[PDB]
Amino acid sequence: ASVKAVGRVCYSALPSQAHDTLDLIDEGGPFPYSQDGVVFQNREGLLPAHSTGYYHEYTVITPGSPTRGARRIITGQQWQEDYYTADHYASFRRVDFAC
Ligand SMILES: [Li+]
Repeated sequence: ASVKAVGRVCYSALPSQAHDTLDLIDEGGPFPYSQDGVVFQNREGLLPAHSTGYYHEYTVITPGSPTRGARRIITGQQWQEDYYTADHYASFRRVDFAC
C-alpha cells in the first residue's frame, strides 16, 4: 500500500558522481547520455504522484561502467526536490540538502 514519505539520503552521502550530476543540471549540461533530461514517468508510484512532465531523469555515472548503468538523479519541480536511485529505478531516496 501507500506510504506517507520517501526515505532520505544525505547530500554528503551521495557518490561524488551524483554531485557532478546535480551540477550539470544547474549548468544545463553538457550531458553524457542521450536520455539525460527526458521526462520520468514514475510508473511504479515510488515518488509522489504528479502530472507527466513533473519529473526528469539524469545519469549519475558509475565509475568504470562501460554503459550508462543503474544510477540516476530524478528531479521534481519543488525547491530541493531531487531524488537518487542506484538501482535502475527499483528504489529512490530523496536528497536531504541539510546533511
Ligand atoms: Li537541481
